[PDB]
Amino acid sequence: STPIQQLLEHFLRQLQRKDPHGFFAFPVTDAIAPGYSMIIKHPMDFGTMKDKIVANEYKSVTEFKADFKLMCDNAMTYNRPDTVYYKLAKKILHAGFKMMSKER
Amino acid sequence: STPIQQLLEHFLRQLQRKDPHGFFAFPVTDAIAPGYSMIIKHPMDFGTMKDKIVANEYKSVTEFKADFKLMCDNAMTYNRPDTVYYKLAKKILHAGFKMMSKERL
Ligand SMILES: CCC(=O)c1cc(-c2cc(OC)c(Cn3ccnc3)c(OC)c2)c2ccccn12
Ligand SMILES: CCC(=O)c1cc(-c2cc(OC)c(Cn3ccnc3)c(OC)c2)c2ccccn12
Repeated sequence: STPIQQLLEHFLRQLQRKDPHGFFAFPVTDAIAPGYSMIIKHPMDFGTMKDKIVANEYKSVTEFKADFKLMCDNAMTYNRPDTVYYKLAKKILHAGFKMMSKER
Repeated sequence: STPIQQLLEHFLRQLQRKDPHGFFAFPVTDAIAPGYSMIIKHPMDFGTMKDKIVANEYKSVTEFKADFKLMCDNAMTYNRPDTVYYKLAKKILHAGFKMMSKERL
């Protein structure tokens, strides 16, 4: 129940609110996205990021952002620009970096 | 705030709870589903069904079911069986038939 665990849970909820349909909520499977596990080797989702917040695995804000950036980068690498998953990733990426940089 | 509006809102919430990702929450567009407007001429969603519940446009349970059936049928007509949207429609269909069968008491 640390001061960082407070801060990252606050950050996560605010980002999860930008994903109302829950595309970033758990891992993408090959059933719904063919070839995903071959193309993306470092998968990331909000679900996984929450499990790391409970298990206290984030030592800094930057470690949280790193995963956040990875999730969005995976989306913008696997999906074409015309897709909803891509566009959502790009918005959410930009919004997330403004939401948790140079603040107090 | 009628006795039918109570009943249909209860029905709607129970079905909407089976669609956590909200694929049935507003109209499908051709941007996300190519050729949808050519294949499906009578689109229906939970959003539209909620607007009709507020504006009291459902005179009976059967009028509600009719739309419910249309939404699910559109899904099972446009999408292939192996897709997420199909399987979700088929579950939601079956759940509605049990929820609103001839035994409503
Ligand atoms: C953002 C991750 C992404 O690229 C993504 C997410 C989804 C995605 C994720 C989902 O749950 C996390 C779901 C919801 N889902 C998954 C299994 N059953 C429902 C989904 O439904 C169409 C699409 C998806 C689908 C095809 C191609 C890419 N994606
Ligand atoms: C169930 C209706 C259906 O068949 C359906 C719904 C969706 C669908 C609907 C959505 O919003 C109501 C959404 C959510 N969305 C779309 C644009 N911004 C969010 C979605 O996620 C990709 C898929 C879809 C997509 C491709 C092919 C069929 N469908």
